[PDB]
Amino acid sequence: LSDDSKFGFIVIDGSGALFGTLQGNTREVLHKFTVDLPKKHGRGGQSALRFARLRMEKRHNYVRKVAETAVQLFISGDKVNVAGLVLAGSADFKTELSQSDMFDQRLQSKVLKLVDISYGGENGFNQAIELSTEVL
Repeated sequence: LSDDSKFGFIVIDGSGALFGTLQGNTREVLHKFTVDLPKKHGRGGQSALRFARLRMEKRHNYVRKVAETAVQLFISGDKVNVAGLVLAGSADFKTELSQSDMFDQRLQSKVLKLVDISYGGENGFNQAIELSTEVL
């Protein structure tokens, strides 16, 4: 509406993640990515198809890394780039993303909303904002 301030939006997925933002009734993109999970890529004792399934323990390191990415994305020097935070992910990941031990101490204090995504990033990402455009 008026006097709007920027709010983060976090789309988190295991084999790639999109980090967006919500400002007023408009939407912005900060970064988009694809990240390669475990070391073996079908060249080893571990089966290639099964390898990605095997990782899920590794998802946690990946999530922290994603969380580590959010701080650089949402914090600078001593700056904060968000007026508040919105978390979005599959299988209720965001809900899981809170968890202060992995997530940042600083973001956790910016915890505003958690929503699912229709799918991955962009389209889910656009929908979540429309659905939560007026609460921000």
